[PDB]
Amino acid sequence: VEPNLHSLITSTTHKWIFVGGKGGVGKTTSSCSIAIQMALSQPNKQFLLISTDPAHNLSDAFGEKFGKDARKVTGMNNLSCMEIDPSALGSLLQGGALADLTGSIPGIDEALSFMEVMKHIKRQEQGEGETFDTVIFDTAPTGHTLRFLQLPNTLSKLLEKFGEITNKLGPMLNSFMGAGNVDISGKLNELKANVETIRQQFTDPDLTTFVCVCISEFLSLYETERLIQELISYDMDVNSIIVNQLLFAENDQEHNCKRCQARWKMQKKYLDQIDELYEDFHVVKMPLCAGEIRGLNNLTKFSQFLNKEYNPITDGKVIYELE
Amino acid sequence: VEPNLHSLITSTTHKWIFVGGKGGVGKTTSSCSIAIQMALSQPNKQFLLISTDPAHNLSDAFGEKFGKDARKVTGMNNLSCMEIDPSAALKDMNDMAVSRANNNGSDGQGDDLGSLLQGGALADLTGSIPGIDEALSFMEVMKHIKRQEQGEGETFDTVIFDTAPTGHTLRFLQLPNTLSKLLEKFDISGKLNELKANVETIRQQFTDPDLTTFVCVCISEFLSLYETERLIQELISYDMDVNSIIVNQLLFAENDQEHNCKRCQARWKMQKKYLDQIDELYEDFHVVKMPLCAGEIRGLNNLTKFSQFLNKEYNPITDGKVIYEL
Ligand SMILES: [Cl-]
Ligand SMILES: [Cl-]
Ligand SMILES: [Mg+2]
Ligand SMILES: [Mg+2]
Ligand code: NA
Ligand code: NA
Ligand code: NA
Ligand SMILES: [Zn+2]
Repeated sequence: VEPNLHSLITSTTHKWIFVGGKGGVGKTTSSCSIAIQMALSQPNKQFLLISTDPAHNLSDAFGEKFGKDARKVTGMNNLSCMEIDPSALGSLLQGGALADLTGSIPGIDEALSFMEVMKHIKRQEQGEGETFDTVIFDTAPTGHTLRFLQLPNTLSKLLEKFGEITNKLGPMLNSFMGAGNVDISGKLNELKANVETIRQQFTDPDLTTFVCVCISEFLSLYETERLIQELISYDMDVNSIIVNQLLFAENDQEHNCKRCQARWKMQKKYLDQIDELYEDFHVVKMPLCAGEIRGLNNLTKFSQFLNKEYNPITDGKVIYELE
Repeated sequence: VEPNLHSLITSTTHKWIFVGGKGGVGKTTSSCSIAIQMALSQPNKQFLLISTDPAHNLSDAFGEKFGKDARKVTGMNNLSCMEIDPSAALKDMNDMAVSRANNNGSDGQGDDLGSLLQGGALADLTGSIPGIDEALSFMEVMKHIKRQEQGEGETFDTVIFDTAPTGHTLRFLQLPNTLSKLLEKFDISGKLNELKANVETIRQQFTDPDLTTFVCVCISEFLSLYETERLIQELISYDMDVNSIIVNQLLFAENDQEHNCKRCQARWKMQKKYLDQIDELYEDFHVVKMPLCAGEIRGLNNLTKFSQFLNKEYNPITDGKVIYEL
């Protein structure tokens, strides 16, 4: 199992790529980098990179204004970006009943949010986009955004418990508690149907994968291990971890600084834990750069190391020149 | 609210001080430093620093061999350390309780935790009732302390609990509530009642903000911030007083050095960001900001020099040379 994302970058079967990682972990740089690498490597296919971050992280990363309308990133004719706010008559009753459910039932809020992002995609495609071959999902930093994948099971198990209890005695008691009951069954069952359809593609490892992003630090390893467990319970394919902010301190010409040297001793300790824990994962080890990486130019030079492993002995020049 | 633990260090009211923080966050160094500061500021009192870490963190921190029997740290007149393993001690006591149940087995019964473990019944309920494992484990530590307080004037005035690196140690504080419900349903119930009453007695002191407090330990990074928020919320749910956060491993990079190593400068920039977040989120807390030292900080000498910055705020302009001295 190669310490790179080369097989993903050149894959012609994947249409849905999720990228995620909590805690200032280089996630958005990684999303941008994966999108660039795939677009450069497959110039015949059209790629979309989409974010739901209210901070407009893609606009910040590329240095240009992105929005709800898909726009090509300047310098590419192959990659487009979107930034959408997914948070943004009987329908008022239908919505109010459904709003009450988002707070108490896990997966409903996430389903409605993701259904909205999918609506934005197909709208951009029909209105001369014209069709994206693969979508890179830059996942939100907060929340468990793929939780909707457990919803079809959650709410069918709830319907059976509903079916067991209601059939006790009635219809005296049934009509009393069900008085003024807004049905919302048709709106709920179509949501279940929409998820089950999405699940068919998202649980297919040839069509969909999740790339985890982390740093070589105790709490980030902890967060990564739980992220992977969450994704396994969704039956979502995960075999890629990007480890960012690595110092490779023993290498740099202009050595010294013990603070940095001690920090890399600790990073190396958790790297050995990652190597041992994730033996059959693509664990791609990415160098720290001075500042954050912004602009198409710096993003492509840095992104290359997702495809062919960074070698601190030879590639140091490239990094200390992005700086 | 001052960015130090001065009022805690000089408090003649506190009996139980908990120190905790997960992630390699300087927790052991903070426990030791709190213990040293209190013992130096209150020479007329006797202090116990106790650890429950099987890796023997206090022995490694002081460069002395500590254990089950309380020992004064060399160079100190009024600070002693203990290192025990309550889970391993409970497993041993429980195995014997089960062995006495299977055979025709009597008990000494003259109190207290030994009576709770009868038949091993309470121990195999630890999987269905949260807080039991933690209650019995903490009963083990209280037992060891009371035994160590011999008979004579060898009773400690204040105990500093260096909390274990793993688990939710103080979860037992929720027990009296979860057991009052459970038993509202509902020999075994007799043991549940003895346990509930035991924890309620602890609560009288552990929920008294004058007697008991918890010091959180973190680092200035996103995940450590949210882990600390999580810890704080946990302690609030226990009615544990918590109004102190120690932030370790701070570079203060713009000072001391100058402009050398931009990687440290970049790191310090990120630290300032979350330091600002912490300052605002926890405005009523003592937020104590502690410098990074190149290396460990081990031994009484280095630990007492470092620990002074818990009492009086580290000033990067003034105190940089002290960190170089270590
Ligand atoms: Cl997204
Ligand atoms: Cl997720
Ligand atoms: Mg990020
Ligand atoms: Mg530690
Ligand atoms: Na006996
Ligand atoms: Na302890
Ligand atoms: Na706890
Ligand atoms: Zn440095």
